Amino acid sequence: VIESPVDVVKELVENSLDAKATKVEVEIVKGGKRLIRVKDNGTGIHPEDVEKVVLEALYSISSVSKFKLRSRFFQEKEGKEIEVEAGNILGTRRVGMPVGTEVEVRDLFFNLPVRRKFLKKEDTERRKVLELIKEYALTNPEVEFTLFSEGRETLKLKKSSLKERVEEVFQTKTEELYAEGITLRAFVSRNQQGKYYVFINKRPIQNKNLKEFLRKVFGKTLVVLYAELPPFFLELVRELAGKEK
Ligand SMILES: Nc1ncnc2c1ncn2[C@@H]1O[C@H](COP(=O)(O)OP(=O)(O)CP(=O)(O)O)[C@@H](O)[C@H]1O
Ligand SMILES: [Mg+2]
Repeated sequence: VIESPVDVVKELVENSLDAKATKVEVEIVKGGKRLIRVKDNGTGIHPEDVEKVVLEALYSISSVSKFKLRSRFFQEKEGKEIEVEAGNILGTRRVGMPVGTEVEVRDLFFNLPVRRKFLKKEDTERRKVLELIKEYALTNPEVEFTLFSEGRETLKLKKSSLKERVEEVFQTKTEELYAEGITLRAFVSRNQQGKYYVFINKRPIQNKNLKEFLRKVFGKTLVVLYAELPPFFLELVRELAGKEK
């Protein structure tokens, strides 16, 4: 589950979206090797449940870091903070905060020196996190996402339509394409540096068989393909590639 800082971000941002956050703020320092912080405005965790959820994903994260989670439940005036180091609860505290949850993961794998030493360079880890937040942004257009890395605001995306969200992410104008129990919706831009993104139902799909086929029927083309299927095609993708101008 947790091999590097991007895995941590993934789990925290999933938790935020699970909690109906409309704003998710991510901050990384030293590529996430020093700090990973994820803050959301979702419904929070009741004080009675804060100690439980550390012990699943949070337990596995808290076991390999210096870990704080603070949360204010939508029904409570104050929040509660739990502090954990390598699985060992150091204590809890009442904290003033906004409704929502904020998790801080520091010194990832400090207890596992070889694993820390073999982590990729800061800039490599940074890009993985950037790509992951883009991925989440592309399927959550109603959600605001911000990314700070080494104190710079690297990504800021406000709530918008889906087409507006695509164009903000890829910094380009797209044409929207649609086809047909299968439904396909794609945003393409033809000049670019080819990039081929595939989402099936709501999830990002990395398959090499589909990508190279998108490169085949579409152009250096940006293709962002949202596919919906029943609990399980390529000729419909070829049909889709025939609608542009
Ligand atoms: N940002 C957040 N907002 C609200 N609740 C949160 C939260 N982060 C964690 N939680 C609560 O903590 C619980 C445990 O989170 P954790 O990620 O460890 O397990 P999970 O229930 O999400 C299953 P998994 O992550 O393995 O799919 C969640 O079920 C949720 O109740
Ligand atoms: Mg989770």
